Amino acid sequence: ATFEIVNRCSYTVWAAASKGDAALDAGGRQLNSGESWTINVEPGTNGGKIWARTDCYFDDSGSGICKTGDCGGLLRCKRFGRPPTTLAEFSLNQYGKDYIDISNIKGFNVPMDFSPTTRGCRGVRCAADIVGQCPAKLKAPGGGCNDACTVFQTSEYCCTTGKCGPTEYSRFFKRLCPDAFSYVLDKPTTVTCPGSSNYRVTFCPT
Repeated sequence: ATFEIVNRCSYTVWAAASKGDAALDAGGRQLNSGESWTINVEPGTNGGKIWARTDCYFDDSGSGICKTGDCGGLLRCKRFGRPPTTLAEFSLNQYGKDYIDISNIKGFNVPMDFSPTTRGCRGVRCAADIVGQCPAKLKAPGGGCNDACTVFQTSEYCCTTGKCGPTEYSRFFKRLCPDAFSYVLDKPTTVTCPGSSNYRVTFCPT
Protein backbone atom coordinates (compact mmCIF):
# COMPACT_ATOMS: atom_id res chain seq x y z
CA ALA A 1 0.00 0.00 0.00
CA THR A 2 3.07 2.26 0.07
CA PHE A 3 4.47 3.26 -3.32
CA GLU A 4 7.74 5.20 -3.18
CA ILE A 5 7.90 7.30 -6.36
CA VAL A 6 11.46 8.40 -7.13
CA ASN A 7 12.55 10.65 -10.01
CA ARG A 8 16.09 9.72 -11.10
CA CYS A 9 15.66 11.78 -14.28
CA SER A 10 17.73 14.93 -14.81
CA TYR A 11 14.54 16.89 -15.49
CA THR A 12 11.51 17.56 -13.33
CA VAL A 13 8.42 15.40 -13.68
CA TRP A 14 4.97 15.64 -12.16
CA ALA A 15 4.01 12.23 -10.80
CA ALA A 16 0.41 11.11 -11.12
CA ALA A 17 -1.48 8.24 -9.51
CA SER A 18 -5.08 7.27 -10.26
CA LYS A 19 -7.44 4.35 -10.80
CA GLY A 20 -9.47 6.18 -13.44
CA ASP A 21 -12.47 7.37 -11.45
CA ALA A 22 -10.54 8.61 -8.42
CA ALA A 23 -7.10 9.68 -7.32
CA LEU A 24 -4.74 7.49 -5.33
CA ASP A 25 -3.42 9.44 -2.35
CA ALA A 26 -3.15 13.10 -3.45
CA GLY A 27 -3.26 12.01 -7.10
CA GLY A 28 -0.29 14.10 -8.21
CA ARG A 29 2.79 16.04 -7.17
CA GLN A 30 5.91 17.65 -8.61
CA LEU A 31 9.16 15.68 -8.36
CA ASN A 32 12.34 17.57 -9.15
CA SER A 33 15.46 15.69 -10.17
CA GLY A 34 16.20 13.18 -7.42
CA GLU A 35 13.11 13.74 -5.28
CA SER A 36 11.04 10.97 -3.68
CA TRP A 37 7.27 10.94 -3.04
CA THR A 38 5.81 8.16 -0.92
CA ILE A 39 2.06 7.63 -1.35
CA ASN A 40 -0.47 5.32 0.25
CA VAL A 41 -2.67 3.19 -2.01
CA GLU A 42 -5.66 1.55 -0.37
CA PRO A 43 -5.57 -2.27 -0.35
CA GLY A 44 -7.73 -3.90 -2.98
CA THR A 45 -7.10 -1.06 -5.47
CA ASN A 46 -8.01 -2.52 -8.85
CA GLY A 47 -6.66 -1.04 -12.05
CA GLY A 48 -4.44 1.58 -10.46
CA LYS A 49 -1.84 3.37 -12.54
CA ILE A 50 1.18 5.55 -11.84
CA TRP A 51 2.87 7.67 -14.50
CA ALA A 52 5.08 10.70 -15.05
CA ARG A 53 4.09 13.96 -16.71
CA THR A 54 6.53 16.24 -18.53
CA ASP A 55 6.64 20.00 -19.13
CA CYS A 56 3.81 21.06 -16.83
CA TYR A 57 2.60 24.50 -15.77
CA PHE A 58 0.08 24.77 -12.90
CA ASP A 59 -1.38 27.90 -11.31
CA ASP A 60 -1.81 28.54 -7.56
CA SER A 61 -5.04 26.50 -7.54
CA GLY A 62 -3.41 23.47 -9.17
CA SER A 63 -4.81 23.94 -12.70
CA GLY A 64 -2.78 23.97 -15.88
CA ILE A 65 -1.40 21.68 -18.58
CA CYS A 66 1.33 19.11 -19.25
CA LYS A 67 2.82 18.20 -22.63
CA THR A 68 2.60 14.46 -21.78
CA GLY A 69 0.26 12.68 -19.37
CA ASP A 70 -2.04 15.64 -18.66
CA CYS A 71 -5.02 14.56 -16.54
CA GLY A 72 -7.67 17.18 -17.19
CA GLY A 73 -5.26 20.01 -16.42
CA LEU A 74 -5.11 19.11 -12.71
CA LEU A 75 -1.95 18.83 -10.63
CA ARG A 76 -3.77 16.35 -8.36
CA CYS A 77 -4.86 13.77 -10.93
CA LYS A 78 -8.36 12.35 -10.61
CA ARG A 79 -8.31 10.44 -13.92
CA PHE A 80 -5.85 8.85 -16.31
CA GLY A 81 -3.46 10.93 -18.38
CA ARG A 82 -3.38 11.80 -22.06
CA PRO A 83 -0.90 9.70 -24.07
CA PRO A 84 1.92 9.26 -24.45
CA THR A 85 2.42 7.80 -20.94
CA THR A 86 4.64 4.95 -19.84
CA LEU A 87 2.34 3.24 -17.33
CA ALA A 88 3.06 1.40 -14.07
CA GLU A 89 -0.10 -0.69 -13.65
CA PHE A 90 -1.22 -2.50 -10.52
CA SER A 91 -4.17 -4.32 -9.00
CA LEU A 92 -3.73 -5.10 -5.31
CA ASN A 93 -5.19 -7.81 -3.05
CA GLN A 94 -6.88 -9.77 -5.83
CA TYR A 95 -7.78 -13.11 -4.23
CA GLY A 96 -4.66 -12.94 -2.10
CA LYS A 97 -2.15 -11.59 -4.61
CA ASP A 98 -0.86 -8.39 -6.13
CA TYR A 99 -0.42 -8.16 -9.90
CA ILE A 100 1.93 -5.60 -11.47
CA ASP A 101 3.12 -4.70 -14.98
CA ILE A 102 4.48 -1.91 -17.16
CA SER A 103 2.55 -0.92 -20.26
CA ASN A 104 3.47 0.89 -23.47
CA ILE A 105 -0.11 0.40 -24.77
CA LYS A 106 -0.73 4.15 -24.27
CA GLY A 107 2.70 5.22 -25.53
CA PHE A 108 6.01 6.03 -23.89
CA ASN A 109 7.26 9.28 -22.36
CA VAL A 110 9.63 8.52 -19.46
CA PRO A 111 11.67 5.38 -18.72
CA MET A 112 10.50 3.47 -15.68
CA ASP A 113 11.41 0.71 -13.24
CA PHE A 114 8.53 -0.78 -11.20
CA SER A 115 9.81 -3.04 -8.41
CA PRO A 116 8.61 -4.43 -5.07
CA THR A 117 10.36 -3.20 -1.96
CA THR A 118 9.30 -6.41 -0.16
CA ARG A 119 10.10 -10.06 -0.80
CA GLY A 120 8.38 -12.63 -2.99
CA CYS A 121 8.60 -11.36 -6.59
CA ARG A 122 10.66 -9.52 -9.20
CA GLY A 123 10.35 -6.08 -10.74
CA VAL A 124 9.85 -5.00 -14.36
CA ARG A 125 11.53 -2.28 -16.37
CA CYS A 126 11.27 -0.25 -19.57
CA ALA A 127 14.38 1.98 -19.60
CA ALA A 128 15.31 2.02 -23.28
CA ASP A 129 15.42 5.24 -25.32
CA ILE A 130 12.04 4.69 -26.94
CA VAL A 131 11.64 8.43 -27.54
CA GLY A 132 14.93 8.75 -29.41
CA GLN A 133 14.29 5.66 -31.55
CA CYS A 134 10.58 6.38 -31.99
CA PRO A 135 9.20 5.75 -35.50
CA ALA A 136 8.54 9.06 -37.20
CA LYS A 137 4.81 8.41 -37.50
CA LEU A 138 4.60 7.75 -33.75
CA LYS A 139 6.65 10.77 -32.63
CA ALA A 140 4.40 13.07 -30.62
CA PRO A 141 5.23 16.73 -31.40
CA GLY A 142 4.62 17.57 -27.73
CA GLY A 143 7.07 14.95 -26.51
CA GLY A 144 7.20 11.18 -26.25
CA CYS A 145 6.31 8.26 -28.51
CA ASN A 146 2.61 7.61 -29.12
CA ASP A 147 1.11 4.18 -29.47
CA ALA A 148 -0.47 3.29 -32.81
CA CYS A 149 -4.02 3.28 -31.46
CA THR A 150 -3.84 6.93 -30.42
CA VAL A 151 -2.20 7.86 -33.72
CA PHE A 152 -4.39 5.91 -36.14
CA GLN A 153 -7.58 4.89 -34.30
CA THR A 154 -8.01 1.50 -36.01
CA SER A 155 -9.70 -1.65 -34.69
CA GLU A 156 -6.41 -3.49 -35.28
CA TYR A 157 -4.22 -1.13 -33.23
CA CYS A 158 -6.83 -0.49 -30.52
CA CYS A 159 -8.02 -4.14 -30.38
CA THR A 160 -11.57 -2.84 -30.33
CA THR A 161 -13.24 -6.19 -31.02
CA GLY A 162 -10.96 -8.13 -28.65
CA LYS A 163 -9.27 -9.69 -31.69
CA CYS A 164 -5.96 -8.24 -32.89
CA GLY A 165 -2.39 -9.23 -33.58
CA PRO A 166 1.02 -7.68 -33.14
CA THR A 167 1.89 -4.90 -35.56
CA GLU A 168 5.02 -3.28 -36.93
CA TYR A 169 4.43 -0.54 -34.39
CA SER A 170 3.83 -2.77 -31.39
CA ARG A 171 6.98 -4.75 -32.23
CA PHE A 172 9.03 -1.56 -31.90
CA PHE A 173 7.94 -1.14 -28.28
CA LYS A 174 8.44 -4.87 -27.65
CA ARG A 175 11.92 -4.78 -29.21
CA LEU A 176 13.10 -1.97 -26.96
CA CYS A 177 11.11 -3.15 -23.90
CA PRO A 178 10.27 -6.84 -23.88
CA ASP A 179 9.05 -6.74 -20.28
CA ALA A 180 6.23 -4.27 -21.02
CA PHE A 181 2.95 -4.71 -22.86
CA SER A 182 3.22 -3.49 -26.45
CA TYR A 183 -0.44 -4.03 -27.46
CA VAL A 184 -3.69 -5.09 -25.82
CA LEU A 185 -3.36 -8.82 -26.55
CA ASP A 186 0.41 -8.99 -25.95
CA LYS A 187 1.71 -12.10 -24.24
CA PRO A 188 1.33 -11.06 -20.58
CA THR A 189 4.36 -9.70 -18.76
CA THR A 190 2.40 -9.35 -15.52
CA VAL A 191 4.21 -10.21 -12.29
CA THR A 192 2.34 -11.84 -9.40
CA CYS A 193 3.45 -10.53 -6.01
CA PRO A 194 2.27 -11.39 -2.50
CA GLY A 195 -0.87 -9.58 -1.45
CA SER A 196 -0.11 -6.30 0.34
CA SER A 197 3.41 -5.93 -1.06
CA ASN A 198 5.06 -2.50 -1.17
CA TYR A 199 6.58 -0.92 -4.26
CA ARG A 200 8.92 1.66 -5.74
CA VAL A 201 8.48 3.45 -9.08
CA THR A 202 11.75 4.96 -10.29
CA PHE A 203 11.66 7.26 -13.30
CA CYS A 204 14.86 7.18 -15.39
CA PRO A 205 16.33 4.20 -13.47
CA THR A 206 19.26 4.58 -15.93
